[PDB]
Amino acid sequence: FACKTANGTAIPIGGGSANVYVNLAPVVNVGQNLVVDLSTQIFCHNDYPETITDYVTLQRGSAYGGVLSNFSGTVKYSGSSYPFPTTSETPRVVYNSRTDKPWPVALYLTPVSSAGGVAIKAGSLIAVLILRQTNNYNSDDFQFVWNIYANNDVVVPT
Ligand SMILES: CC(=O)c1cnc(N[C@H]2O[C@H](CO)[C@@H](O)[C@H](O)[C@@H]2O)s1
Repeated sequence: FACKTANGTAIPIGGGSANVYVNLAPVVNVGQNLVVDLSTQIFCHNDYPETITDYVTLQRGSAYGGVLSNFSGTVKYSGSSYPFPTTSETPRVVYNSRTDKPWPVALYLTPVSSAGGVAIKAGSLIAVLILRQTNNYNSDDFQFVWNIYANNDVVVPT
């Protein structure tokens, strides 16, 4: 089991860390969602599906910088909604193919009423998301840590 980003940055068997740089809608009004769709950015696969079934959760999601201070967050994992920053590990999604499959995570970030002006700064860390991978075969329990960075400033109009 291993994963990669849309630009080919890999985290190999056994886990590890990678940075993911995302373009963000540059203007987001109070009452709208800023959507960070990681399912187009992070992909994973099973290396031995003949024998092993892989299980994958979002173990934790943490907010940083302007997302921590200026937004109210929800994460969707395989379509189901949970608070972000997270309060529990999600259910498991099965990976049973060598073909790359999206990691089905998206963040929905809506401005808090006090937000105004530059609410996220270009180049800043906005989230750390931990993918936890286990299987039905041995004791492997690995973390794939995704550090999510903003490519651009985001303004909440005033
Ligand atoms: C041939 C053989 O013994 C093995 C091949 N890969 C192994 N193991 C690797 O791939 C598995 C399937 O994605 C994962 O469950 C393991 O955690 C590990 O990533 S053991």
